Amino acid sequence: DSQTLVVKLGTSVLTGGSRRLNRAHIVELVRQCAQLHAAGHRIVIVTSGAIAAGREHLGYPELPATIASKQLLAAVGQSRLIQLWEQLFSIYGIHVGQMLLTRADMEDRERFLNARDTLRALLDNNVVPVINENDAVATAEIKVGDNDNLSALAAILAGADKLLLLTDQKGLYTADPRSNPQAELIKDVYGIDDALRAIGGMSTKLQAADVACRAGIDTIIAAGSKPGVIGDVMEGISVGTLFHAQATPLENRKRWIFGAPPAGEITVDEGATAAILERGSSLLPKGIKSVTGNFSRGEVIRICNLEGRDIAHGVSRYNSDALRRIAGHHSQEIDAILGYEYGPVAVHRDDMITR
Amino acid sequence: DSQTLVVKLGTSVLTGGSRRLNRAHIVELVRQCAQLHAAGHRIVIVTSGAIAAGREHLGYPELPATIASKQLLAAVGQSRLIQLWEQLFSIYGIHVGQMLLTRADMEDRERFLNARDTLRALLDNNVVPVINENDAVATAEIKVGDNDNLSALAAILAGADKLLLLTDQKGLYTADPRSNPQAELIKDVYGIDDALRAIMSTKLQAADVACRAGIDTIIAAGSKPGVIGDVMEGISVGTLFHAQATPLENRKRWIFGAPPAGEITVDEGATAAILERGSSLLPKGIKSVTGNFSRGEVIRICNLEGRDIAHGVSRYNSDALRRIAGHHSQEIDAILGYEYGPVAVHRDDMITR
Amino acid sequence: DSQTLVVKLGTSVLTGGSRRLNRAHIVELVRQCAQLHAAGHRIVIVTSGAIAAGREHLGYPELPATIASKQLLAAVGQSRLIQLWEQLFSIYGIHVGQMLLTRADMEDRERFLNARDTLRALLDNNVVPVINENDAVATAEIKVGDNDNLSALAAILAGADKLLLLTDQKGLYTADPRSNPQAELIKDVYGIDDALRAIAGDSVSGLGTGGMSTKLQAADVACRAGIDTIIAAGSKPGVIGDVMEGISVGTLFHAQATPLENRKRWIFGAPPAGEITVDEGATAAILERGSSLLPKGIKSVTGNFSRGEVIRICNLEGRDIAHGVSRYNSDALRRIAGHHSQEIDAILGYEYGPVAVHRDDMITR
Amino acid sequence: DSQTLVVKLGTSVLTGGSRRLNRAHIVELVRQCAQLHAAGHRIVIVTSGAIAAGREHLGYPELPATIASKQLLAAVGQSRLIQLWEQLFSIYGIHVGQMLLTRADMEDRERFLNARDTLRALLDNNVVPVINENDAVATAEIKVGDNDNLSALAAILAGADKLLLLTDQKGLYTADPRSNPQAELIKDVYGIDDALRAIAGGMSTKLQAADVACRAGIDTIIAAGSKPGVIGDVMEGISVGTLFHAQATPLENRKRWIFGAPPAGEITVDEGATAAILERGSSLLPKGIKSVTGNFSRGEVIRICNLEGRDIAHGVSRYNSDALRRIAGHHSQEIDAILGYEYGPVAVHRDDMITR
Ligand SMILES: N[C@@H](CCC(=O)O)C(=O)O
Ligand SMILES: N[C@@H](CCC(=O)O)C(=O)O
Ligand SMILES: N[C@@H](CCC(=O)O)C(=O)O
Ligand SMILES: N[C@@H](CCC(=O)O)C(=O)O
Ligand SMILES: N[C@@H](CCC(=O)O)C(=O)O
Ligand SMILES: N[C@@H](CCC(=O)O)C(=O)O
Ligand SMILES: [Cl-]
Ligand SMILES: [Cl-]
Ligand SMILES: [Cl-]
Ligand SMILES: [Cl-]
Ligand SMILES: [Cl-]
Ligand SMILES: [Cl-]
Ligand SMILES: [Cl-]
Ligand SMILES: [Cl-]
Ligand SMILES: [Cl-]
Ligand SMILES: [Cl-]
Ligand SMILES: [Cl-]
Ligand SMILES: [Mg+2]
Ligand SMILES: [Mg+2]
Ligand SMILES: [Mg+2]
Repeated sequence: DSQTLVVKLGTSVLTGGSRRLNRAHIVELVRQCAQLHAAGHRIVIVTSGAIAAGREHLGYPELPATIASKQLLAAVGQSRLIQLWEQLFSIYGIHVGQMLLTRADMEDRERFLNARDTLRALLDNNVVPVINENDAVATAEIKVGDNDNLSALAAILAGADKLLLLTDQKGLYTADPRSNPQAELIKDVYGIDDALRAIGGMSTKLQAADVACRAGIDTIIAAGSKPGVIGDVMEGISVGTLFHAQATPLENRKRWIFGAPPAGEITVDEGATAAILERGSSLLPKGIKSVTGNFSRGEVIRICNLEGRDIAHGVSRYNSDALRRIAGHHSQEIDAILGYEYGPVAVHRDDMITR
Repeated sequence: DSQTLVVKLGTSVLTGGSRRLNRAHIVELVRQCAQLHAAGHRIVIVTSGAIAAGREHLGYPELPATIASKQLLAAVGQSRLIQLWEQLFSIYGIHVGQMLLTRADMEDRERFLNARDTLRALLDNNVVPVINENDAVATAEIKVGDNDNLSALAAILAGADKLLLLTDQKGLYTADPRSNPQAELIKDVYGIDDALRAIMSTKLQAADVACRAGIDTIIAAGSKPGVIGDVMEGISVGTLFHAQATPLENRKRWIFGAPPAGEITVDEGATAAILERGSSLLPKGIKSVTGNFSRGEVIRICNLEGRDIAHGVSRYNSDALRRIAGHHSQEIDAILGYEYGPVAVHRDDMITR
Repeated sequence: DSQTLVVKLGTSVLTGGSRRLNRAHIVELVRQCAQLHAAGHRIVIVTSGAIAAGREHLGYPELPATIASKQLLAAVGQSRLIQLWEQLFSIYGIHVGQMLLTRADMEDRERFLNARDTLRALLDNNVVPVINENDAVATAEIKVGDNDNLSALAAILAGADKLLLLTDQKGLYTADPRSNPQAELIKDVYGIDDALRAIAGDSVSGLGTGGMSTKLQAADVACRAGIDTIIAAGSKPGVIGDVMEGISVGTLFHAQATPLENRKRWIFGAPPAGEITVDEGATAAILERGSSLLPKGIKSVTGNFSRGEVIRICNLEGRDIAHGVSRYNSDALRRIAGHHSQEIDAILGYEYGPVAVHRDDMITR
Repeated sequence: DSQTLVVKLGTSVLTGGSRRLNRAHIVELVRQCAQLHAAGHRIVIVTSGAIAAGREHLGYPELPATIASKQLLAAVGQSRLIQLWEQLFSIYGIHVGQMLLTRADMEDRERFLNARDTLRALLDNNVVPVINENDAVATAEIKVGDNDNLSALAAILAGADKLLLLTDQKGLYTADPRSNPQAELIKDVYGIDDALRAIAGGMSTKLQAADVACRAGIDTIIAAGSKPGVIGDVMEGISVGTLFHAQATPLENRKRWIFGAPPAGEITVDEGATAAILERGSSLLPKGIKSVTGNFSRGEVIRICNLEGRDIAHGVSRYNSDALRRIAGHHSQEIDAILGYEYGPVAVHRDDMITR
């Protein structure tokens, strides 16, 4: 009966397409969450518009074009956002909790699980988590990039049944509907390639839908201004574009790796790229061609092919220095080379997420 | 003329020694701060009371004794807490920005300088930064542990002239005013020494760190009228820990905030070299290594007693160090097949004590 | 195109039938009003819940059962109420102005016209008036008594096109729903009469609702003044919009074919400044033939009052048959009571026409 | 031990001299009250600045110069004001109740006692009454006129020990201080007389309030709101601005309500009767009545004027207006024969009259 739904709210929806947060639009979406919340459902908000809110409350000032100017706006803005959410949800006697996070908080299993328990604990006590990127205290490197992908990670953390991306249009279209009249809303997508047939605004949404679906979470893109949208999505009623989740989803045991930020990279053979992508094999040091960055065993890493194309992320069995030394060698050689040995495999397939 | 002050406010100050946040108490401090802000000074708040505000708001709910329970109260509580600070400051037409951080945000130079640039940017546009530990989202390993230490780090990050630790008593006394019936208030201190660490424990660490980065730091009572304004004028108001004559190289102040990635046990001969003569650690003297860590990450250095003598940037990864531990420097390349100089931890990337 | 609607929200609507104000319920109704306000319609709120807001805010204290305990709760609770309204309307970018009144504010034409001009001026500047009884500062004598009757008087003062009474039930049935399964909601009413009051009373069981009795008095007042008035369930989705559109949502008490002269609509709002007991024949004249009261038929006079003031006309049984403007002072009515109109000047020395209360300064029933 | 105080704050004090309400200046004074409230004392607030608040909240709109404009601003503003007081007071965990009144609420003994009982009930339950003139709903004829005079009446209603009129200067000076740097402050004042009325014109309403309140036995003070700890110092009786001293033996409680009544009509009175009223404290006989103005009934409060046109007394009329004209100028034995009825010999008894 009861379900867990992550709702992502873009800046356009929160402002109604303006430079000022629109408390009428927001209160109406809050009402819908309370409606479900009271029915025994578990609601997780992922909010944007912090920087937007910062500009407004600071009266739209002139600030240099630097990382730090965005961060100061987020610091001021995130404060104003959370005040808004806590207040509007208090109309319905619902409490909220502020969680700000980045990829850095999902770099170990242990830190991912810490975030999970918190998020669960809130929901277990009828508190609606309000999630946002920690924009005020984060470098570019450790950031998720956007709240679309963040929401897919929050869905993974929350154990969501559905993920709802509310946005400035009805869903995913075949062509751009603004320029082409023959453009048509796509009702259902059965795997992200089934969608990049026809289908720049929509890029990070498809990435989010890919991640969530692979983790077994249905994901829907719809218009926030659509009346009763959040309820109807809970009931499985067609409402925008439904990205149907993967039938046999990727092992929970390694879904946390979606959220990690790579600690370094490894370039790899054609034969090794083939083995990973064609057969889901483990990476052996045989096929390693170069190793970049300084990283320890247990850290997550990127695996690139020789054209610089990112092919997988995974947990590295050896440190960066050692990889360089066993690179190109057979597994039996490892012990002779390093003086130690942690198995025949540089990255194991059970600690790898492909693509 | 214009000065930057960091003001740390602990839960006892904020609650007034009660259980609920005391908005009458807090607004009087906000007022004092606004007074300095309007005179051109640069105020930074370091707030506690997130978890306190969380239980209050939730109605003192029965929860399991677990880290998640402490983090859920903080999640709710920091929301309640930042809302208080924003509202009370708008009375005096002053804005706040919320900065939540842990040691993990000061593990690189890059990340430490990012926070610094954000903090200063706020101050440049007259916004009062309200800083706190990111309790809601943090494992124990990356937590600073306390806002006394956090405020010292905030001071370094903010290029503060003064750090003000407001507390529930007059300051740092000799023995104790309760126990020994004369035990006076220590007006001034010149370097925290072990005889001074014999006698608040966390407040001394924070003072020590602030003083070594060259920041005058004061422990005073939050309920002393006009305390904040006084401290800014340099008026004797409690206990003043004087800043170190020649402060620690700005070049390496970030290391104060990095969480150690692992630990090294070191010779009695190399313990001497590090502390006495300020020398770089050579593998020669390493006895044991702990944890997975890469080159570039900050680590702990322990004497054979198990005592923390230094924090520094490791030149070699953890596996390397175990292989070159207890060898001469020229042995390195033969042992590893690579080399990153003769030194395990350079004194230029090290902090003593 | 644009209309003026007065919405009356009783305590149970505001609380959702609890002892605590229910902001989810209220904000939902603000939303509906903001919608109308954005579309250029002029909305007036008549709010209850002031005393209830007070108990809630003060933690349900034990207080003596006195007039002053109700008034302290009303002071504390009205402060809270007007906050709530203000804050909620601000979500939709709408301003509210507070107006507290009693019948005393409507005892003159002058003070009635003052209350009117202020209400009109708020509306002309797109401010929503939030009207209540001044329960914190009032004796029982100058009070209206209930906000249903206050809302009728508001609708008059605003020049409202419709009056909407939101309540805790669908609103006025043809029979008791529990006693009769075919009992249906009464859709239309063309004038309130005795028979209807009896239906309304037999439809609620127990010590019949003095409380719906007041809603019918409000509806009579409004209807006579040419204002359609509707009783409906506050918790009905879309109700306020549907009422503005003319959609059948509860019970529609139709305005009077030819309404009572605007000229004297303010008399509804005045608190009588004394009474006059009247003949059998003068009762007939007043009620059956819309005649003026002559001193001839006055049997007894009560209280101290002046010419120009409004007073109650009682029939011999004790029933209040009319309210109207007294042409003479009370002391003068005693001296001319029982005498013909040519004797007035010989009796008093002065004169003010032949009539104790004129039919054009009188509201019957 | 535990006294009752009425702090009156004018628009100037609330706005710090500006056209916006200064919440920093106001929270400072709220705090000074809460300190006494916590100490067992009973605090009443009389607040101006409702129209000030309306103009600000409405974004300073151009409105026609009419009474409906002032009233609409007061409706909007009175809502804004009471939020403020409630919110700022809740910082100190103190509740407020809103009381809005006019002279019409003090025209009977009955309505006056009702007010008093409510104001006493609030205070008894530790609630700070925030009082203002009901500007949104009131014709000019029933308004008090200004919050200074209203605060005196609140002081009477609340049964206060001290009345504090916070304003934007040190207190009452020997002359206007903005026009004179040779004008000293006045520390103490023992009864207001016509000579002092001259020396006060805007400060004119503060003397009227002080007068009313002192005759009711309430010490009243004019001090500067900006002055630090001024509220606390006043409660201690520390000299802080100008202290108007309470009448040694104050006007009967039995008839203090007459101060707050709005005159229903007026009576022009003789030269001799003026003397009998003002010098010898007599009851007004019809003998001395010269002319009567307005319609009024018996039991209503009216104004008595001397042959110049000055207000010499306020009092409860025994006969109605149509009658008082008929019996004016005649002896008392003649009343029943003229009117046909009687109500004693006296037009206005001295036990339902307040002089001056
Ligand atoms: N961190 C951004 C979110 C924008 C997005 O990812 O869509 C903000 O709150 O402004
Ligand atoms: N299959 C090998 C590829 C290297 C090769 O083909 O030699 C690997 O897993 O690395
Ligand atoms: N970070 C803690 C305060 C820790 C301390 O008391 O120093 C909090 O927000 O409650
Ligand atoms: N005046 C009452 C409401 C009376 C009624 O609804 O009839 C109140 O505000 O509590
Ligand atoms: N029609 C008369 C009736 C008086 C009488 O019956 O004597 C009146 O209006 O008073
Ligand atoms: N009643 C006025 C104040 C008048 C005065 O200060 O005397 C107001 O609310 O603005
Ligand atoms: Cl699953
Ligand atoms: Cl819905
Ligand atoms: Cl595992
Ligand atoms: Cl605010
Ligand atoms: Cl320096
Ligand atoms: Cl100070
Ligand atoms: Cl009409
Ligand atoms: Cl609707
Ligand atoms: Cl005199
Ligand atoms: Cl007395
Ligand atoms: Cl003080
Ligand atoms: Mg790294
Ligand atoms: Mg690590
Ligand atoms: Mg029945």
